[PDB]
Amino acid sequence: GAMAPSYRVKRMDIAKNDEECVVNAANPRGLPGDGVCKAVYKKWPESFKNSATPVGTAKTVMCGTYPVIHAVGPNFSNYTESEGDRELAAAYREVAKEVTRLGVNSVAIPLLSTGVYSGGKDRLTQSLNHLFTAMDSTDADVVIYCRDKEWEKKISEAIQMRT
Ligand SMILES: [Cl-]
Ligand SMILES: [Cl-]
Ligand SMILES: [Cl-]
Repeated sequence: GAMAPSYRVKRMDIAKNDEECVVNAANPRGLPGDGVCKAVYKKWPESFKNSATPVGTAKTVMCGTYPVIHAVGPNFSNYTESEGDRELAAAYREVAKEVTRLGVNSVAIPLLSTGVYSGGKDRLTQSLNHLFTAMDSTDADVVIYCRDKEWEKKISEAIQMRT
């Protein structure tokens, strides 16, 4: 584990992360997709062999020895708010189990269900709160990746408030 487990946020492409493993914001079918998923496909295409997995789950596939944890958040266009909330919390719990199993000291993670699966709603606080609920009991250094300047400030504020 990390000597003093922390949370940090960076505004940049997660395909350029400096962590021991990455979480992909995957679709259930293991397709190249869009947004984070397409960037992950371009950087680690080998990790998409048999990566299909249901909503609310995570499946890790190695690219060389680098682990890519495919985490499938719900598409809020299809789920109700209550069911989508439950599946989003479940996807993050599965990410925590995989990060623990892998023995890594750091992980790069995006906010699941905040892009094209958001159903057109701002889900920063909802998604980040489920990320903290799952990851708080792990000892890996967590680095959250985002692309928007206002989101970077809000995520940074949420991390700092708890310290
Ligand atoms: Cl970048
Ligand atoms: Cl998304
Ligand atoms: Cl963002």
